[PDB]
Amino acid sequence: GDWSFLGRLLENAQEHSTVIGKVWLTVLFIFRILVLGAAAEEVWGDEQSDFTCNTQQPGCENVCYDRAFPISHVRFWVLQIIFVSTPTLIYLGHVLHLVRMEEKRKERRIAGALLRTYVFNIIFKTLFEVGFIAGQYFLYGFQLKPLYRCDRWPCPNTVDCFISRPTEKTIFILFMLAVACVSLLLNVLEIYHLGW
Amino acid sequence: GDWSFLGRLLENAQEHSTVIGKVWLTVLFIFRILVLGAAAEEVWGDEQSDFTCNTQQPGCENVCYDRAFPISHVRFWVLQIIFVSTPTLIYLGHVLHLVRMEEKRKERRIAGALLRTYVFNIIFKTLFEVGFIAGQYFLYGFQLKPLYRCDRWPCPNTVDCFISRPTEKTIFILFMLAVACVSLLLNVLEIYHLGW
Repeated sequence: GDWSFLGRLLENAQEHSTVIGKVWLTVLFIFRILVLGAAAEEVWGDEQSDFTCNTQQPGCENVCYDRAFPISHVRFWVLQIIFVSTPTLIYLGHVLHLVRMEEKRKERRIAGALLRTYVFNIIFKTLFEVGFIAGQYFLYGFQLKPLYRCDRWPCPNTVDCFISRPTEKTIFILFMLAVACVSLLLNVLEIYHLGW
Repeated sequence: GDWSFLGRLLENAQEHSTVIGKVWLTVLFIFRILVLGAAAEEVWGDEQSDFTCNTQQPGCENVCYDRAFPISHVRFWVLQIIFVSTPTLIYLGHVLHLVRMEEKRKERRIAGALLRTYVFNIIFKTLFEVGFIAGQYFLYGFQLKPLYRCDRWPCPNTVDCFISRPTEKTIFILFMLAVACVSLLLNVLEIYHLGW
């Protein structure tokens, strides 16, 4: 995963952002992207190769892994990172557009319409963070148990399947939840600093 | 299985038995002992070696075979043959005892006490045949289905196990049932010929 281009754009957003916004971006880079690439990806590397079911039925392990893990937590976190970054890019684009328009007018910061877009950016960021949190909760909860009981065809009756690294995965699930909640708190602080 | 000694004693009983009794003994020799040794034993030879369960659990196939087949049909039929033969041996022993006593008295057939023992022999034969029939019914029924579902520990949850030769085994189950019922009819005819 090469996050270079998103990083380069979000550092530009850092130049035009509030101090709390700069903190939020630093959290995104260090506590989400960096952890994901240095720690979590490895943890989940053997998610299917080390997933085992007590059965001689061909195809059962495939369908049972798929049912247990419709989307890997790491993929979900990648999507979450991209969506919570997107409004920042929208605001930065409006910034660059107004700067280029100003340069043109000359040939021939946060107030006004730019402040309205900034605050909308903070709102959409908040809603997307909340949505991904709640989706993670309703899909997986905040804990991975070692045992998964599977009755999906072709599996005969109910089969016992065993997860790879349930405890380490639970640790990182809770870590990423905490980081997301810190991000929400930062957004709320941005909207209370702007309000005040 | 060497039935030589039982055969030699039951042929003696044939010498002292009624014509219907001789038919009964012939049925025992030809349609039970001979079939058991020439056909059924082979059918059941691979009862456990060819019994298969869809599982990776060590020990599950053992416990599941044991639960499905607490006693093999062939062992049950051996026991049945021996018990339905036993009263015949009792009657023959009473016969030989009275003959030896007569020889002694000389030194120094079916009436009297010998007829009472004969009729008791026919009664116990009938009750034992009925008992083994009903036991077979309550234990296995009169049909072996290919699939046996097993939840006995250590088997995880419910496991699918497959029987060896279910249809051939069902054929021989029904054959042996029919032979037993013919034997019962013969006993009833003995008691109606004696009554008349």
